[PDB]
Amino acid sequence: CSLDQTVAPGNLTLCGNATLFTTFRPKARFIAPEGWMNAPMGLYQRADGSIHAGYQSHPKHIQWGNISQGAAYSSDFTSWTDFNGSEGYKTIWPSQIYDIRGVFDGSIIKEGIDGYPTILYTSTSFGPLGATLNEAEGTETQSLAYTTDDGASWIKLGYGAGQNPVIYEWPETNLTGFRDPYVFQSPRLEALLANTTSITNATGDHFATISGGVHGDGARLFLYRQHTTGEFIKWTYLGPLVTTGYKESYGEWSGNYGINFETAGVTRLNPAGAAWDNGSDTTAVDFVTFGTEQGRADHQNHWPLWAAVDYEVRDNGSIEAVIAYSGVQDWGRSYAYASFPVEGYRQVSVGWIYEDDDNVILAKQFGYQGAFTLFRDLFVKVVENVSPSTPGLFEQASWSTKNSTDGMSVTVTTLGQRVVPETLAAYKGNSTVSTLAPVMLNESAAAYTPFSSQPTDRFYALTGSFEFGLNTTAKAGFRVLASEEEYTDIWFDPASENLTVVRTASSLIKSFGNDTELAKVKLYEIVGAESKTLNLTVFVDGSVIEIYANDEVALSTRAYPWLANSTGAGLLADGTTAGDVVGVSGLELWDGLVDAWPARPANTSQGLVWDGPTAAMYGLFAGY
Amino acid sequence: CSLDQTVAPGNLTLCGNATLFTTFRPKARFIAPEGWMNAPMGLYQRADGSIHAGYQSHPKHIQWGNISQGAAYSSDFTSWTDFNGSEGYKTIWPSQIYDIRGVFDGSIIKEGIDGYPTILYTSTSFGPLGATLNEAEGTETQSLAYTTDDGASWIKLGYGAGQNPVIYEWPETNLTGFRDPYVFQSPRLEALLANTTSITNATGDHFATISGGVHGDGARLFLYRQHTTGEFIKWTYLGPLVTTGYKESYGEWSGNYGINFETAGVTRLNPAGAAWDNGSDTTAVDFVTFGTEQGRADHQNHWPLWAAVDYEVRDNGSIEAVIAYSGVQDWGRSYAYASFPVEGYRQVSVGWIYEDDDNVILAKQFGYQGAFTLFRDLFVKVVENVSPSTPGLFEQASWSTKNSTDGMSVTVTTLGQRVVPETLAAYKGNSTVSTLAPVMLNESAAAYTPFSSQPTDRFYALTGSFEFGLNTTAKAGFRVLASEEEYTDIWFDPASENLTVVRTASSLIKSFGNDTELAKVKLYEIVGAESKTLNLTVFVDGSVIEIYANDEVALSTRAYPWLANSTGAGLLADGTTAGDVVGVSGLELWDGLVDAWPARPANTSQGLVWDGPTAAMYGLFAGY
Ligand SMILES: *[C@@H]1O[C@H](CO)[C@@H](O[C@@H]2O[C@H](CO)[C@@H](O[C@@H]3O[C@H](CO[C@H]4O[C@H](CO[C@H]5O[C@H](CO)[C@@H](O)[C@H](O)[C@@H]5O[C@H]5O[C@H](CO)[C@@H](O)[C@H](O)[C@@H]5O)[C@@H](O)[C@H](O[C@H]5O[C@H](CO)[C@@H](O)[C@H](O)[C@@H]5O)[C@@H]4O)[C@@H](O)[C@H](O[C@H]4O[C@H](CO)[C@@H](O)[C@H](O)[C@@H]4O[C@H]4O[C@H](CO)[C@@H](O)[C@H](O)[C@@H]4O[C@H]4O[C@H](CO)[C@@H](O)[C@H](O)[C@@H]4O)[C@@H]3O)[C@H](O)[C@H]2NC(C)=O)[C@H](O)[C@H]1NC(C)=O
Ligand SMILES: *[C@@H]1O[C@H](CO)[C@@H](O[C@@H]2O[C@H](CO)[C@@H](O[C@@H]3O[C@H](CO[C@H]4O[C@H](CO[C@H]5O[C@H](CO)[C@@H](O)[C@H](O)[C@@H]5O[C@H]5O[C@H](CO)[C@@H](O)[C@H](O)[C@@H]5O)[C@@H](O)[C@H](O[C@H]5O[C@H](CO)[C@@H](O)[C@H](O)[C@@H]5O)[C@@H]4O)[C@@H](O)[C@H](O[C@H]4O[C@H](CO)[C@@H](O)[C@H](O)[C@@H]4O[C@H]4O[C@H](CO)[C@@H](O)[C@H](O)[C@@H]4O[C@H]4O[C@H](CO)[C@@H](O)[C@H](O)[C@@H]4O)[C@@H]3O)[C@H](O)[C@H]2NC(C)=O)[C@H](O)[C@H]1NC(C)=O
Ligand SMILES: *[C@@H]1O[C@H](CO)[C@@H](O[C@@H]2O[C@H](CO)[C@@H](O[C@@H]3O[C@H](CO[C@H]4O[C@H](CO)[C@@H](O)[C@H](O[C@H]5O[C@H](CO)[C@@H](O)[C@H](O)[C@@H]5O)[C@@H]4O)[C@@H](O)[C@H](O[C@H]4O[C@H](CO)[C@@H](O)[C@H](O)[C@@H]4O[C@H]4O[C@H](CO)[C@@H](O)[C@H](O)[C@@H]4O)[C@@H]3O)[C@H](O)[C@H]2NC(C)=O)[C@H](O)[C@H]1NC(C)=O
Ligand SMILES: *[C@@H]1O[C@H](CO)[C@@H](O[C@@H]2O[C@H](CO)[C@@H](O[C@@H]3O[C@H](CO[C@H]4O[C@H](CO)[C@@H](O)[C@H](O[C@H]5O[C@H](CO)[C@@H](O)[C@H](O)[C@@H]5O)[C@@H]4O)[C@@H](O)[C@H](O[C@H]4O[C@H](CO)[C@@H](O)[C@H](O)[C@@H]4O[C@H]4O[C@H](CO)[C@@H](O)[C@H](O)[C@@H]4O)[C@@H]3O)[C@H](O)[C@H]2NC(C)=O)[C@H](O)[C@H]1NC(C)=O
Ligand SMILES: *[C@@H]1O[C@H](CO)[C@@H](O[C@@H]2O[C@H](CO)[C@@H](O)[C@H](O)[C@H]2NC(C)=O)[C@H](O)[C@H]1NC(C)=O
Ligand SMILES: *[C@@H]1O[C@H](CO)[C@@H](O)[C@H](O)[C@H]1NC(C)=O
Ligand SMILES: *[C@@H]1O[C@H](CO)[C@@H](O)[C@H](O)[C@H]1NC(C)=O
Ligand SMILES: *[C@@H]1O[C@H](CO)[C@@H](O)[C@H](O)[C@H]1NC(C)=O
Ligand SMILES: *[C@@H]1O[C@H](CO)[C@@H](O)[C@H](O)[C@H]1NC(C)=O
Ligand SMILES: *[C@@H]1O[C@H](CO)[C@@H](O)[C@H](O)[C@H]1NC(C)=O
Ligand SMILES: *[C@@H]1O[C@H](CO)[C@@H](O)[C@H](O)[C@H]1NC(C)=O
Ligand SMILES: *[C@@H]1O[C@H](CO)[C@@H](O)[C@H](O)[C@H]1NC(C)=O
Ligand SMILES: *[C@@H]1O[C@H](CO)[C@@H](O)[C@H](O)[C@H]1NC(C)=O
Ligand SMILES: *[C@@H]1O[C@H](CO)[C@@H](O)[C@H](O)[C@H]1NC(C)=O
Ligand SMILES: *[C@@H]1O[C@H](CO)[C@@H](O)[C@H](O)[C@H]1NC(C)=O
Ligand SMILES: *[C@@H]1O[C@H](CO)[C@@H](O)[C@H](O)[C@H]1NC(C)=O
Ligand SMILES: *[C@@H]1O[C@H](CO)[C@@H](O)[C@H](O)[C@H]1NC(C)=O
Ligand SMILES: *[C@@H]1O[C@H](CO)[C@@H](O)[C@H](O)[C@H]1NC(C)=O
Ligand SMILES: OC[C@H]1O[C@](O)(CO)[C@@H](O)[C@@H]1O
Ligand SMILES: OC[C@H]1O[C@](O)(CO)[C@@H](O)[C@@H]1O
Repeated sequence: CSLDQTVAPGNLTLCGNATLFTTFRPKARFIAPEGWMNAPMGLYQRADGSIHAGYQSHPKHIQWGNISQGAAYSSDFTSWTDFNGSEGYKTIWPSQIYDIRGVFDGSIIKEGIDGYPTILYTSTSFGPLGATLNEAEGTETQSLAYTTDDGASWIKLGYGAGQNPVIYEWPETNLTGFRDPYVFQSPRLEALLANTTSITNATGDHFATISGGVHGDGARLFLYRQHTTGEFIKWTYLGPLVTTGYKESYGEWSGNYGINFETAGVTRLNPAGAAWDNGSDTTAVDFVTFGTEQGRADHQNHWPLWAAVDYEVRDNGSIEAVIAYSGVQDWGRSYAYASFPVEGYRQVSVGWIYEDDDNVILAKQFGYQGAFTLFRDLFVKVVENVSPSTPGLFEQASWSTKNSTDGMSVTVTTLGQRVVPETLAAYKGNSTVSTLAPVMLNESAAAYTPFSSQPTDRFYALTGSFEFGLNTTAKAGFRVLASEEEYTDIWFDPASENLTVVRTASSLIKSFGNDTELAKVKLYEIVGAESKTLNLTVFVDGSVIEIYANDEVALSTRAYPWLANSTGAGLLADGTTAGDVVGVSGLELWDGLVDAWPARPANTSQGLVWDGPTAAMYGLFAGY
Repeated sequence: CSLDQTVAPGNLTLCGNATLFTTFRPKARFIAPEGWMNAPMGLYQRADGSIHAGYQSHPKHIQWGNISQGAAYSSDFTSWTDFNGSEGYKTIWPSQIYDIRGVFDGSIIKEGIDGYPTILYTSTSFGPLGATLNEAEGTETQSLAYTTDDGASWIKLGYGAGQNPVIYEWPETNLTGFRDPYVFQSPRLEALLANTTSITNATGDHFATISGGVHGDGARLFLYRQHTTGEFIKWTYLGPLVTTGYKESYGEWSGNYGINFETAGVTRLNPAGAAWDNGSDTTAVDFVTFGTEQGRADHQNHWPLWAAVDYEVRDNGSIEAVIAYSGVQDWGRSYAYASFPVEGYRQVSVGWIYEDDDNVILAKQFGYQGAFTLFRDLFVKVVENVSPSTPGLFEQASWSTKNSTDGMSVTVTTLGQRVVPETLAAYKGNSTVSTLAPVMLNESAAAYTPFSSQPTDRFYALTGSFEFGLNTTAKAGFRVLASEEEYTDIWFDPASENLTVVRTASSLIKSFGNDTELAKVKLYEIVGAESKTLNLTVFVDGSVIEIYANDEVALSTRAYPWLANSTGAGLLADGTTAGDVVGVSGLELWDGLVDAWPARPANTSQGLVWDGPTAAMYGLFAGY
C-alpha cells in the first residue's frame, strides 16, 4: 500500500485498517472520533447554554450495529469536546432485553424525570425490523432515560409494568416502522386541543410523534400527548398527524413520500426563527420535517423532506396536519435531520452526511464512516415584491404565494435554512480571507477560471452572487477540489432550474460514487428587475462538499480526489457570450476554517474489530 | 384471606403476594432470599476453604426468566451468607447480545483467566430454545467470566472474534440442546488421550462436556478439551462422550434416557470419595451424572440419573464412555444435580428441589419457588459378602457384581450418596436429640405409632434401622408432618422392593400435588444373615421431605399441610404379625435442625413484579 498522493493511486484495497484515516477526513465539523456514525439524536441546549449532541454510533466498526448514543458538547456549535466515561464517548448503549438490538434515535424532555433532562428513545429488541419486512409489535418500543450529570451518563427506568418501555402498543396494525420519538412542547397544539381534552383525558404539556407507516398504504406520523403534566410514563395516542400515500409524490420540487417515515419532527417558525405563539402570530407557519424511504432509486433510497402544514382538529380530539406545500431539506447524500430549540427563539437543524462508498470497498481503510452536516437555523423565508411573470410561480410547489391587493406583486413564503452564525463567524475569523474582484463572464470567459487566491488544503469555504439575464441559457458556478486531473463541478443552469454537482472527474479512485447530484432552485424574479440572482455558498471539508443557495436550497455530497494538489477552486462558465453575460460579485474565499475537535489528535482510530461468526448467527448486525 | 391454621384452609388464592412466605418455607437448607430459583451453578471451594454456591435465579418473580446467577457462601455447607452487591444477591445477569436471553448453568475453572476463578457458562440469545422446538445455532453459546473478588462480582470477556462467546459452533447438526458446560480436570482422560494428541492438537489440562442431543435420535454428551494449557479461549471438540437412544431405558432401576441431556457432569470416585488417579487405582470408577428430559410422564418430564462408565479411546483421539450400569440420583421432585471437588478427596453433589404446585396456583402467595437438596458426598459404595441368593442380584441394574473365587459370595459396587458430615454434625448439635427405644412391630402394632418424643415444628430429622425377614410381606416406615387430619406416609415394601411416599392426605389444600412417589431399593442380603435391613433417614424442612436409604437411594418430595399441629411423626406398620416381625432399632429424632441463613429475617420477600405486556411480545419469559 503506497500512500504517495503525487502519483496515481494503487490498489488501495490492499491498505491496512485506518491507513486512510486522515486522507479524506473532515476537520471543521461534527464527526465521531472513529468508526461508524449515522443519525443525530438527543439534541438539547443544556442549562449552561452549551449544546449537547448525540449520534447513532458503532465504535471500532465501519458498518451499523449495536447502535448506541455517542455524545459531545459545544458552546458555539463549532468547536466540540467528546464525553469520556466508562464506555469512552458512548453514553447510552444496548443493555436490556427491550433495547439489546439497538438504542435507536431519541429526543429530549428538558424537564423530565425528577426535573432532569430525559431522553425518550426507540428501544429495539429481536425480530424482523424494517419497512420491507414483516415486523411485529415489541421489536420497536419507546423507553426513557434521564441524566443527573448533564449528559455524561444516563439512567434508564427499570424494565417492567409501569416502567420501560413506556410506549409499546402499535396504534394501528401492520406497521412498516415505529420509531424516532420526537418530543416537543406546542402552545399551538395545546390551544387547538383545549376543547377536546374531555374526549381523550390527555392534558400534558408535551407531545410526541412516532415515525412509521402501514404496509401497502404509505407513511404515517403518529401523534401522542403526555397524559398528565409532570408525569412521563403515560402517553396517549391521539391519531395520525401526517398520512401520505404509497410512494406518493407532491411533484418535482418535493421528492417522494416513499413507504415509511423516519426521524420526523414538528416545529413552528416565523421569519425570525422559532415561533412559540398559539396561532395568534399570522406570520408563523407549522412545519414537519421527515425522512422517507423506498421512494428513491438512489441516495440509499432516502429523501430528507419537509412540509408546511395546516392543522385541523378531528372529532376524536386528534390533529390532522394537512400538507400546504412540500419541499426537500437537502438534495444530496444526507438524511436523518433533527431539529431542536435554542435560546433566542431559534430552531436549529442538523443531519447526517453518509459516505459515497456504498459497496464498502475502502471503509475499513478509512477506519470511520459518516459526519454531520453543518448546524442550520430554520426560519420562514419571505421574498417580497415577486414578479407574477416568474416562471412556474403559481405551481406553489415548495412555497406559497400571496397576491398583493392589486395583483401586480406576490409575497413568496417557504422554509429558510442558513448555517448558524456562530459557525460562519468562527470559520471566517480562523481562516485566511480573500475578497476577490467581481467578474463578468462573457465571450472571453474560459470554461474554468481559477480564483486569484487559491486554497492551501481541503478545508475552505467560498461564496458568490451570480446575476443572470431573465432569458439566459448560460450556466455558471464553482469548481472545487481541483487539479488538472481531478475536480468537482457545481453548476447552476437557470433555463432548467437545476443546480448540479458533476462528479465524473472528482477522483482517480473509481470505487467512490461519481453520479451527478441535482437540486431544483426557483429564482424568484423581483418586480422591476432585469436580472435574477443566485447566491451560492460552498463548504469544502475533507471529502464533504456542502452547498447552500439563497438560504433555501441545500445539497451535501462527497468527493475523494487522490492527488495532494486537487484542492484548487474557481469559476465555471458555459455558453456565456457578449450578449448572454453572467455577472459574478460578492466573491470571497475562506481558507482553513476551524479545527472542530481541538482536543483530538489527527488520528483517533482505535483499530477495527470483527464480532466473529456469531454475527451471522444472530443476523442483526453485519459484524464489522 | 385468613391465615388461621387451627381451622380448615379457606380460598388461599385470595391471599396477597408473599402472605404465605413463612408458612411452608424451608429453614435448614440452601434457598434464595425470595422469588424463583432453579439449578445450582458455579460451585467451587474458594481459596479460604469456604464454598461458593451459585444458582439460577429470577428475583421478585415466581416463574423462570431473565435467568441469572444468585450466589452465597458457607464455611460448612450448612450456614450461609448472601452476597450483596449492586444487583443484590445476583452476581451474573443477562447483559450482552450473546447472553441477553439468560445466563444459564456454568461451572468453574479454579485457575482461569489471569489466574482467577473463571466460569464457563451457557450464554443464551434469541430464537426457539428447547429439545422439542427447532433450535438454531447461536441461540445457545458458551462464554467466560472471571472474578477478582472471590465471587462478589464477575467480569465477562468482551463480545467478539477471539473473545466471547468462546464455544458457538454446533458439533453436530439438528441439536436438541447445547448447554451446561461442565469443566473438569482428569488425569484419567489425559492418560487415555496422551498417545492421540498429534491427531487433535488438544493438550490442555481441562476438559469440558456440553449437554444436549440430536433430534429424533436421543441424548448426547459432547466432550471438548482445552486446546492449550493456560489458555481459555480455544476448546477443541473431540467427540460424543455419551450417546443414548431416543427414549431408551436401561430398565426399572435406571429411569429413562429421554431425548436430551441437561446439567451433565463427569467424575471419578473410589470408596473414600473422589479419585484423582490415572486409571491405576483398581477400586476407582468413572461416573457421569446427568438430567434427561421427555422420558417421564410426570416429575416435569425430568429424570436425574447417573451411570458408571468404561472409557474407550477412538481412532480420532476422542473418548467413548460406555455405560456399565445406570441408576437414579434422586427418585422425587429434584433435578439439575451438580457436583464439584472439595478438599480431602471429596466430590460433593447438590440439586434443586422444585415445588409441587405445577399449575402455579399458590406461587404468588408463597412469594418464592424452589430450594436446594442437601449437599451430598459421592463415593463408591461397596457391599462385601453379599449372598448369591439375593433376588435379582445378577440383573446388575444400577450396580456391578464381582464373584468371589469360590462363587459363594459377591462384592456389590454402586454409587454411594450421603449427606455431608458437616451438615449432620451441625443439625445434631443444634437440635433437641431424642434417642428412642427399639421396637418390634408384630401382631400388636398399630398402623401408626407416634414416637415417644414429638417434633415441635416442621424442622426435624429422623433415622431408623428396619430389620425384615428374608421372605417378609410386611411393610414399615415413617409417618411425618402428621396430625389426625393431615400426614405423609413413607413406606418400604421389601416384597416389591418399593420405597413409596403416599401423599393422599399430606394436605387439606387440594391444589398441591398428591401423587405417590416411588423409588426402587435393593436390599443386598449378606451371607449367613437370616434378615435384611433398611437404614432409612428422613429430613423434614418446611415443605421438603428428603429421604435417604442405605447411603444409596435418595428421594426428595414436598408436603404442604395447612394445620399448625401437622408436625408429628412415628412408625408405620402394615401386615406385621407374630410370625412376620419388623425389628426397628437405632431410632433417633433431631428436633430443630439449624437456621441455615442466620443473617436473614424470617420474611425476605421484596414483593413481586410483572414485566408488563412486552413479556408476551418478546415471548421469552412468562413475565411474572
Ligand atoms: C435482568 O436482570 C438485570 C440485573 O438485575 C436487570 O437490570 C437491572 O434492573 C434493575 C431494576 O430496574 C436496575 O436497578 C435500578 O438501578 C437504578 C440505578 O441504575 C444506575 O446505577 C446502577 C448502580 O450503580 C452502582 O453500582 C455500579 C456497579 O458497581 C457502579 O458503576 C455505580 O457507580 C454505582 O456504585 C455505587 O453504588 C453501589 C451499590 O449500589 C456500590 O457498590 C458502589 O461502591 C458505589 O457506591 C448501575 O448498575 C446502573 O448501570 C446499568 O444501567 C445503565 C442504564 O441505566 C447502563 O448504562 C449500565 O451499563 C448498566 O446496565 C445505572 O448506572 C436505580 O436508580 C433504580 O432504583 C430506583 O427505582 C426503583 C423503582 O423502579 C426504586 O425501587 C428505587 O427506590 C429507585 O427509585 C427511587 O430513586 C429514583 C432516582 O433517584 C427516583 O426517580 C424514584 O422516584 C425513587 O425515589 C424514591 O426515593 C427518594 C429518596 O431517596 C424519595 O424522595 C422519593 O419520594 C422516592 O420514594 C434501580 O435500583 C439495575 O440498574 C439493572 N442493572 C443492570 C446491570 O442492567 C434487568 O432489567 C433484568 N431484565 C429483565 C428482562 O427482567
Ligand atoms: C454494545 O456496546 C456495549 C457498550 O459499549 C458493549 O459492552 C461493553 O464492551 C466492552 C468491550 O468488551 C467492555 O469493556 C471491557 O470492560 C472490562 C471491565 O468490565 C468491568 O468494568 C467496567 C468498567 O467499570 C468501571 O465503570 C463502571 C461504570 O461506571 C463502574 O461500575 C466500575 O466501578 C468501574 O469504575 C471505575 O472506572 C471508571 C472508568 O472506566 C471510572 O469512571 C470510575 O470512577 C471508577 O474508577 C464495567 O462497566 C463492566 O460492567 C459491565 O459488564 C459486567 C460483566 O462484565 C456486567 O455485569 C455489568 O452489568 C456491565 O454490563 C465490568 O464490571 C475491561 O476489563 C475490558 O478491558 C480489557 O479487555 C480488552 C481486550 O478485550 C483490552 O483492550 C483491555 O486492555 C483490557 O485487557 C487487559 O486487562 C485484562 C484484565 O485486567 C487482562 O485480562 C488482559 O490481558 C489485558 O491486560 C493487559 O494490561 C496489563 C496491564 O494493565 C498487562 O499486564 C497485560 O500484559 C495486558 O497487556 C474492556 O474494557 C464493557 O465493559 C462493556 N460494557 C457494558 C456496559 O456492557 C457491548 O459488548 C456491545 N455489544 C455488541 C454486540 O457489540
Ligand atoms: C403481586 O404481584 C404481581 C406480580 O406477579 C404484581 O403485578 C401484577 O402481576 C399480575 C401477574 O401476576 C398482572 O396480571 C396480568 O394483568 C394483565 C392486565 O393488566 C391490566 O389490568 C390490570 C388490572 O386492573 C392493571 O393493574 C394493569 O396495570 C399495570 O400494568 C400496566 C401496563 O399494562 C401499567 O401501565 C400500570 O402502571 C400497571 O403496572 C393493566 O392495566 C392481564 O392481561 C394478565 O392476564 C393473564 O393472566 C390472567 C390470570 O392467569 C388470565 O385471566 C388472563 O387470561 C391472562 O392469562 C394468560 O395466560 C397465559 C400465560 O401468561 C397466556 O398464554 C394466555 O394467552 C393468557 O394471556 C394478568 O392478569 C397484573 O397486571 C400486575 N399488576 C400491576 C403491575 O399493578 C402485583 O402488583 C403485586 N401486588 C401488590 C399489591 O404488590
Ligand atoms: C482490520 O479490521 C478487521 C475488522 O473489520 C479485523 O478483524 C477481521 O475482520 C474481518 C472482517 O472485516 C474478518 O474477515 C472475515 O473472516 C471470516 C473467516 O475468518 C477466519 O479466517 C481468518 C483468516 O485467516 C482468521 O483470521 C479468523 O480468525 C479470527 O476469528 C476467529 C473466530 O472465528 C478467532 O478465534 C480468532 O482468534 C481470530 O480473531 C477466522 O479463523 C470470513 O468468513 C469472512 O468472509 C466474508 O467476507 C469476505 C470478504 O468480503 C468474503 O470473501 C466471504 O465470502 C464472506 O462474505 C460474506 O458477505 C456477506 C456479508 O457478511 C454474507 O451475506 C455472505 O454470505 C458472506 O458470508 C471475512 O473474511 C477477519 O476474520 C477478522 N480478523 C481477525 C479477527 O483477526 C482485523 O483484525 C483488523 N486488522 C488488524 C491488523 O488489526
Ligand atoms: C445400617 O446402619 C448400621 C449402623 O450404622 C450399619 O452397621 C454398621 O456397619 C459398620 C460398617 O461396616 C460397622 O463398623 C458397625 O459395626 C455396624 N454397626 C452396627 C451393626 O450396629 C449397617 O451396615 C447399615 N446397613 C445397611 C444395609 O446399610
Ligand atoms: C498536480 O499533481 C500531479 C501529479 O503529481 C501533476 O501531474 C500536476 O502537474 C500537479 N500540478 C498541478 C495540477 O498544478
Ligand atoms: C491510525 O491509528 C490506527 C490505530 O493505531 C493505526 O492502525 C493506523 O495505521 C493509523 N493511521 C494513520 C494514517 O496514521
Ligand atoms: C381518531 O380519528 C382518526 C381518523 O379516523 C383515526 O385515524 C385515529 O386512529 C383516531 N384515534 C383513536 C382511535 O385514538
Ligand atoms: C394572483 O395574481 C395573478 C397575477 O396578477 C393572477 O393571475 C391570479 O388570478 C391572482 N390570484 C388571485 C387569487 O387573485
Ligand atoms: C476561531 O474558532 C473558535 C472555535 O469555534 C472561535 O471560538 C474563535 O472565536 C474563532 N476565532 C476568531 C473569530 O478569531
Ligand atoms: C468581458 O469579461 C472580461 C473579464 O471580466 C472583461 O475584462 C471585459 O471587459 C468584458 N467585456 C465587456 C464588453 O464588458
Ligand atoms: C390439631 O388441630 C385440629 C384443628 O384445630 C384439631 O381438630 C385437632 O384435634 C388438633 N390436635 C391433634 C391432631 O392432636
Ligand atoms: C412479607 O413481606 C412482603 C414484602 O414486604 C409482604 O408483602 C408480605 O405480606 C410479607 N409476608 C408475611 C407473611 O409477613
Ligand atoms: C470422532 O469419531 C466419532 C465416532 O465416529 C464422531 O462421532 C466424532 O464426531 C469424531 N470427532 C470429530 C469429527 O471431531
Ligand atoms: C457368579 O456366582 C454365581 C453363584 O455362584 C454363579 O451362578 C455365576 O455363574 C458366577 N459367575 C461367574 C462369572 O463365575
Ligand atoms: C450449630 O450449627 C452451626 C452452623 O452450621 C455450627 O457451626 C455449630 O457447630 C452447630 N452447633 C453445635 C454443633 O453445637
Ligand atoms: C410385640 O411387640 C410389642 C411392642 O414392641 C412387645 O411389647 C411384645 O413383647 C412383642 N411380642 C413378642 C412376642 O416379642
Ligand atoms: C413396585 O414398583 C413397580 C415400578 O417399578 C411397579 O410396577 C409395581 O406395581 C410396584 N408394586 C407395588 C406392590 O407397589
Ligand atoms: O440507527 C437507526 C436510526 O437511523 C434511522 O434509521 C435513520 O436513518 C432512524 O430511523 C433510526 O432511529
Ligand atoms: O435455567 C436454565 C438451566 O436449567 C436447566 O434447564 C436444568 O433444568 C439447565 O439445562 C439450564 O442451564
